[PDB]
Amino acid sequence: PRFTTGLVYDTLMLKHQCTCGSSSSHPEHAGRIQSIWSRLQETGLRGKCECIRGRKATLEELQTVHSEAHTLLYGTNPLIWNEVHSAGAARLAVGCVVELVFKVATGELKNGFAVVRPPGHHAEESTPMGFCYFNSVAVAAKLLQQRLSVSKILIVDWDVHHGNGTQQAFYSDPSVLYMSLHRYDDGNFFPGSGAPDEVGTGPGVGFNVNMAFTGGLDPPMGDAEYLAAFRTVVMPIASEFAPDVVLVSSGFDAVEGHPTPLGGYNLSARCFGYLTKQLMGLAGGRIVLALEGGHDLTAICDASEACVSALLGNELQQRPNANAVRSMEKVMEIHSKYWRCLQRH
Ligand SMILES: Cc1ncc(-c2ccc([C@H](C(=O)NO)c3ccccc3F)cc2)cn1
Ligand code: NA
Ligand SMILES: [Zn+2]
Ligand SMILES: [Zn+2]
Repeated sequence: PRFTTGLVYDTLMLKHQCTCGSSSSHPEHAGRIQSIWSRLQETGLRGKCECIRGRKATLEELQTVHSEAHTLLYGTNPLIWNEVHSAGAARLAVGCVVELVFKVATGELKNGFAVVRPPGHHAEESTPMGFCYFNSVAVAAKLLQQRLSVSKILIVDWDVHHGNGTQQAFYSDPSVLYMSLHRYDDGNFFPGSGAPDEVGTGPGVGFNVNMAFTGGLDPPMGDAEYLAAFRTVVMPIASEFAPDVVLVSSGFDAVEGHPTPLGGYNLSARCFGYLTKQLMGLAGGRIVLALEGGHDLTAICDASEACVSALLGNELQQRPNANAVRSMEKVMEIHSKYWRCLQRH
């Protein structure tokens, strides 16, 4: 298989759909991945990528993160939740991510983008929430640990909501660095978790980084604020950690056009191209992006285009607001205790 960008998609993930078939009444809908896929087709980006076949995760693979009971309950269906197809679709999302992750980790592909639903980052050990059932990215990381002896994994979560599930999965593990940029507003946004002072536990202390933006939408966060977060917090810590593989929980709901509580921020789709490019400089370019949140179809299609374009190696000022500066300072202050690059902050 050609050493280029990988894509994974599967039409059976469209069948995690309520029988009413409405986008309106359920914002995590089939049209999210359908629209991204055709956008990558239309722009000729699919033709420059290796499109790999996906599969269902085994119950055993799901049990690297979730309890047996949870994997039986949402991973099998004897006689939104589609009573026929959701169990299969949720398993497909995990297995598609896993397949792409391994091809990149082994050197078979350069990098990749997983066009998957339902999303994963809110799913805890025994609890689904936020339209997530199994944590696809966490399962893929665990499998890298158990089947490829990957010593250091960076998980970057740039979905605008905190990935409570992923934080839980690796909270005591120093070999996985979980790094979330999210709207936090002192605990008063969705889900409500992800404080800057949650740094990990036991051997994992210092290896959970919550880049929690606080101060609400006054003014709302934008390109300059995320670029500054990347320059002052994300990349210094990510570089010092020196990961062997990068996984990105890539929600696009920070993009302009997501009203609160689905978003509230003013990132441009282009900015995600620039963030992707910055993460590609780590881990010998071994990076996989998996779709998490993001609702508005033009926003997520634009941001996907810019990420996949950046992954292929193509190409395409302002001070950060006082709320953002205060937020970054709170994080740097906490993490000065654990990271040499922030010792003097
Ligand atoms: C009161 C209240 N406020 C917010 C939510 C909520 C927001 C986002 C997601 C989710 C997400 O983005 N998680 O990061 C999502 C949405 C749409 C499409 C896809 C999604 F993943 C799930 C739940 C629930 N309840
Ligand atoms: Na960790
Ligand atoms: Zn319905
Ligand atoms: Zn989200």
